[PDB]
Amino acid sequence: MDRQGFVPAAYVKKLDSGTGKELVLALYDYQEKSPREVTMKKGDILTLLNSTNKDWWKVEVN
Repeated sequence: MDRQGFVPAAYVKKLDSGTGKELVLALYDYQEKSPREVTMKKGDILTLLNSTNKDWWKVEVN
């Protein structure tokens, strides 16, 4: 169900920090292209796990 992995940083937008975990908005549909990635749909609100790399951000997809 829930899956975790990397998506291209350009394809998500950070939401302002608030209560709990960091969140991003998925700007585009993105099907995972390699096992280390995950799939997202445009408009998904994703938990942001790691944004330390400029190219690849680790997210949770529910």
